[PDB]
Amino acid sequence: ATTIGPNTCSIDDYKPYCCQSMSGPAGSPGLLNLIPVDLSASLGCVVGVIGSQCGASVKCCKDDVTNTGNSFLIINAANCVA
Repeated sequence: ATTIGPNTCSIDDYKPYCCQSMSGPAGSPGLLNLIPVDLSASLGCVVGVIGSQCGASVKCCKDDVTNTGNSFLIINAANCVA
């Protein structure tokens, strides 16, 4: 599995994120948009804990998330490298 380390993509102070970048884990089908809706880009990943194993693609993203925003750290996708 993809073991996320502190030196994954140590360019700037980049936050590692692990998510499935083949398409996206939507979930139970409902009233969803066929096109990702955001002012920038809808990135749905979680921060890669160093030493933790994420069975998904790990990327590095620099952005400012609000804690009261979503039930997870949604990425603004402002500065993302994959």
